Amino acid sequence: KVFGRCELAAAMKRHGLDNYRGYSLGNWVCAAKFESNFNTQATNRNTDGSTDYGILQINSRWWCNDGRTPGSRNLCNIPCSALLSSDITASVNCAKKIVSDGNGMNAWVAWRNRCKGTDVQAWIRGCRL
Ligand SMILES: [Cl-]
Ligand SMILES: [Cl-]
Ligand code: NA
Ligand SMILES: [Ru+3]
Repeated sequence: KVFGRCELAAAMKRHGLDNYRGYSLGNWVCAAKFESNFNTQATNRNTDGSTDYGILQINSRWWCNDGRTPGSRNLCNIPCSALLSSDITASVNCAKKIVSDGNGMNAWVAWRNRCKGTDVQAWIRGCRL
């Protein structure tokens, strides 16, 4: 599923991301924009042999099991394929754990390089929430 900008903002709020660990909703939306272009089915292979999955490109090195990432952890306790679903629950639940683990949203390098410090509120501007 490719979400609409406002459609995702709403979905994210419904699923509890708005201000989760102090990160306003626009942060989450901007991160999803640059990680996956709002496509739940986005996958990208990392040079280390891990893969990133879904709307927030969650990595199989630490967070989900894909069965082909040597020496890796599955800290969110899910198959990485659950992160590709048109239902964002597993993505959101896992993102809450990731953002809680110490570095905040800096875990998402596109967030750090492309969203952090910007007018992230523009990403939710106009949306019925
Ligand atoms: Cl594995
Ligand atoms: Cl933080
Ligand atoms: Na893994
Ligand atoms: Ru503004």
